[PDB]
Amino acid sequence: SDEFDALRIKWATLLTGGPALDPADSDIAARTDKLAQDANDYWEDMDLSSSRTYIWYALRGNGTSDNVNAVYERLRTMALAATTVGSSLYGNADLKEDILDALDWLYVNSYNSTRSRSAYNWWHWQLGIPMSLNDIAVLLYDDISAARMATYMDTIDYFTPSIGLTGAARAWQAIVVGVRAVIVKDAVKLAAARNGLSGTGIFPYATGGDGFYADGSFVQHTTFAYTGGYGSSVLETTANLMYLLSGSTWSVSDPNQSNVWQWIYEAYRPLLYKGAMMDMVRGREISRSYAQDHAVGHGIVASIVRLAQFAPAPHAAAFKQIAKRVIQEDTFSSFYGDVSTDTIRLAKAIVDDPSIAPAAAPNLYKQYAAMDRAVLQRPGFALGLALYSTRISSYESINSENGRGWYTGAGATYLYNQDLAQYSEDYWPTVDAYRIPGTTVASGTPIASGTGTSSWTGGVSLAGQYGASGMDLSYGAYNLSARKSWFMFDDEIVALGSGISSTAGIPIETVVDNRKLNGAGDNAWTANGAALSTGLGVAQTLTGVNWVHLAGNTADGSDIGYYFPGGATLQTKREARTGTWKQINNRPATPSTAVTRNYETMWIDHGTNPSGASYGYVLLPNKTSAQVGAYAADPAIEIVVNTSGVQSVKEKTLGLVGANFWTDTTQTADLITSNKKASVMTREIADERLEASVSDPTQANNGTIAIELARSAEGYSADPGITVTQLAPTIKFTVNVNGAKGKSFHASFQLG
Ligand SMILES: C[C@]1(C(=O)O)OC[C@H]2O[C@@H](O)[C@@H](O)[C@@H](O)[C@@H]2O1
Repeated sequence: SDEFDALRIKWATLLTGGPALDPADSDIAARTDKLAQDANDYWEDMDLSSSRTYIWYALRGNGTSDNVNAVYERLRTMALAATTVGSSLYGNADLKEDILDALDWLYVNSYNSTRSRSAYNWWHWQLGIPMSLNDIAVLLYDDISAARMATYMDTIDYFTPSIGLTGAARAWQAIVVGVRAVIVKDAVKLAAARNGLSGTGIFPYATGGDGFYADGSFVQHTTFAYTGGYGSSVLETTANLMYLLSGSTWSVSDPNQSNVWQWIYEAYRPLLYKGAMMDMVRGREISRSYAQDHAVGHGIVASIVRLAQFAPAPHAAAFKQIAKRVIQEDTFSSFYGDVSTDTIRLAKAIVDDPSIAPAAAPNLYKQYAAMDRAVLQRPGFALGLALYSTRISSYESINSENGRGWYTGAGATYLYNQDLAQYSEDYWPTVDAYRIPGTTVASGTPIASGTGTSSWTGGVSLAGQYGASGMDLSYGAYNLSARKSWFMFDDEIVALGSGISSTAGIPIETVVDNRKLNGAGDNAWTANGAALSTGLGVAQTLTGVNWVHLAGNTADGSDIGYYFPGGATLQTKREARTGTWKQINNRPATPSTAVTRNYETMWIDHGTNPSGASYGYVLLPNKTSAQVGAYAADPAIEIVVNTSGVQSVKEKTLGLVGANFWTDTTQTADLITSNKKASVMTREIADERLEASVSDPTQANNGTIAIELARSAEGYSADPGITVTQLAPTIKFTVNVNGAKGKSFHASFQLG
C-alpha cells in the first residue's frame, strides 16, 4: 500500500463516516435509514433495460447539464448507501453493479470528451459532475475495473485538467483535481490541488474583487455580498481538501492558511443566529428551497467540525466550542438531520464530551464595509442590515434564479429572534418581494440588478459594541432619492429617513416590517394600548400611532415592538399569501408546489411625488405589549436631527450619540460637528470619558474628516490615523481616511 491508498481511505471515511460509525446512535441510524431510503427509491425507479435512453425518466436529457448533474448526484447517494456501515444496502453487489453500469452508459451517451467544456451550464460539466463522479469512484474503488476507471477519470481530466479560476470556482477545481489525483495516484496533480488553495479568492485576503476580506466580508462575482452562498462553498471545499491533505506529503504549508481560522471568527460567527446563516449574504441562493437559512447554517457548522479535526491550537478547541453552541441552539431543525454521516459522528464526539463547553454567543456590532452589510448581535436577537452602492450590487439574478430579489439589499433589515423559522418554511416564495422590511420604494415597482450611483453606503462601529449605518438612496429604474440611517444600541434599532423625494408619479412607501405569522395568522397585536383585530384578509390604516406590539410565533423571545417618535400613520394588512419556489427559481429541479404563509405587513405611505418626506421608527425586540407602552411613556432614544444634511439619534441611558453626515459641508448634530461626509458615534460617561468613532462610508475621501466635539477633555489616546489638535475648551481632531476602505477610527478622551 502507498500514501495515495491512505488518502483515498481517508476521503472514503469523510464520505461514509468510516468503520467505527456507531449504528447504536439515534441520529446516525436516522440518517443511515434516510440514506438507504432515498437509494432504494432511485434504484427502484431506474430503467435497467439495455436499450434505455435514460437512467431516470424524470431526469432524461443527455445534454441538459442540470439533469445530468442530478443524475450523478443520485448515483452518488446510491453509492453512499452501499458503502456506509449501518445501511441496509451496505455491500449490495447488485446495487453496486447497477451504479457502475449507469456510469458506463452515461459515459458513452452523455458525459465524455466529445462534449464542449464550456456548454451551458459549464459549472455542471467541469465542477458539479466531476465532484460526484470522484466520490463514486472513491466509494466503489475496489469494484471498479481499470477499463471503467479510465473512462471516468480520463473524462474528468478532459473537463478539468487544471486549476486556473478564482474563489469558489478555483476551490472547486482544486477539489476535483485533488480527489482525482488521489484516485489515479498522480503526485503532480495532487501537489497542484494543494497549491491551488493559495490562489486568488481563497487563502489570500482580497482588497477588491472576489474573496474573503480582512474586515470579515466575502465577495463573489465582483460586486455581491456572498459569505453565505459562494462563501459557504469555499469554506466547505477548503476545509475538506485541507483535511484530506493534512499530515500527508502534500499537507498545506502556505502560511496564509491561518486566514481560514479568521473566516470562522470574523466572516461567519457574526452572521449566524441559532443555526441560521443570514440570507443577506446568500445572494441568489435565497431562492433555493433546499438552501433556506438553517439548512445553510448546518453546512457551515459541518465545515467548522471538519476544521476542528486538524486545525492547530487553539483553533481546533475554539471551533469545537462554536459547533457545540450552534448545535444546541438550533431547535428548529436538528443539525444532524441534514449533514453527512461523518459530520454526525464527529459532531456527537464534541457534543458528548463534558469537558467541552458551548462557546459564548456573539455580542457586538460589526460593519462589513467591504460588502455593504452590518450586523448587531445581542442576547435574544440579531439584526442584519443589507445595503448596496457603487461598489455592491442591489441583488444577483442569473440562471433564472432570484428574479424577485429586487430590494433584498436596499436598506433591508432582517430581525432574528426565537422564531428560528421566520426566514425558512417557504418565506421567500410567499413574502411580498415589493415590501422587504426597512426599504423605501416606489410601490409595487422593481429595480434592476446592479450597482448604484451613490458611494455613501456604510457606517461606524463604536468599539464593536454599538454602531450606525446609512445608505444614500438613488434608484436608476425610477426617480426616488432619500437618506436612510440605522442606529444600533442595546435593544433599540432606530431607523430614520429624510429627504424622500420623487418625480416618478408612483406612490412612495417605506416598509416598517413584514413578518411571517403563525399558521392561523392570528398573532395578537396592539397599537396605542388597544388590541387590533387578528383576522386574515384584513387591511387597515392606523392613524396617530405612537406604538405597535406584535406577538411572536413563540411564547417568549419573538415579540417585536415598534415606536414612532412624534406619532405616525401606518398602513397595514394581514393576509395569507400563496406562491411557489418555481416563481422565484425557474429551473427544472424547482418544485412548482403551491405554499401558503401568513403575513403582517406595515408601511408608511409617503404619497406620490413626495418632496422632502421623512420617517422615524424604533424596532424594539423582545418587549411585551405592556413593556412597549411603558417605553412610549419615556422613550430611551431622542431624535437629534433628521434632515437631508444630517441624521442623528441619542440614547441618553447609554450616553450614546450617533450621527450620519450626508454632505461635504460643516454641520453639527448635538455635540458633534463634522466638515465632511461621515458616520460618527460617541459615548459619554459623565465626568469620566468621551469615546468617539468615525468613518468615511464613501471610501473615496482622499484626505481627512475634521471633527469637533463640544466637551473639554483632560487627555486622550486614539488610533493611529487620528490627529488631535485641541482638547479644550472643545475637542478637535482630524481622521486620515485615505484608503481606509470604510473602516472606523476610534479615540478616547478623558473628561475634565
Ligand atoms: C448543485 C448546484 C445547485 O443547483 O445548487 O448546481 C449549480 C451551482 O451553481 C453555482 O454557481 C453555485 O451556486 C452552486 O452552489 C450551485 O450548486
